[PDB]
Amino acid sequence: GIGDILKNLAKAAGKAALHAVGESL
Repeated sequence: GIGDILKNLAKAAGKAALHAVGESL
């Protein structure tokens, strides 16, 4: 479903953002 995909993308984006922050150190 389109809605399901959108929700998944949002969650995936958050995890990716966090990983970048850690690697920043």
